Amino acid sequence: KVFGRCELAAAMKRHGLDNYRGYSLGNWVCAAKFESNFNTQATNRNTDGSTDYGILQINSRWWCNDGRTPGSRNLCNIPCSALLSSDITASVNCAKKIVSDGNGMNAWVAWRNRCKGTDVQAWIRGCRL
Ligand code: NA
Repeated sequence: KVFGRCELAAAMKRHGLDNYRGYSLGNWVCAAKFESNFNTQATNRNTDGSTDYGILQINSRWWCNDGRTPGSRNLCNIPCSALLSSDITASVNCAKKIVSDGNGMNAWVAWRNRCKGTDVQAWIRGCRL
């Protein structure tokens, strides 16, 4: 599924991401835009042999099992393919564990490089939330 901006804002909010660990909804929408372009099916191979899966490009090195990431963990206890679903429940559930790990949203390098400190509220502008 390729989500609309406000569509994704609405879904993330329903699943309790808005102001989760103090990160306004606009931060989560901004992260998703630069990680996945709002595409639930997005997959990207990392140089270390791990893969990033779904709207928030959750990494097989730590968070989900894909069977092909040697020496990795599955700390969200899901197959990585669960993170490609048109239903974001699993991606949100897992992102809550990632952003709780101690470095907040810096875990998403594209959030640090492209969203951090910016006008993130623009991403939810015009949305009926
Ligand atoms: Na893994």
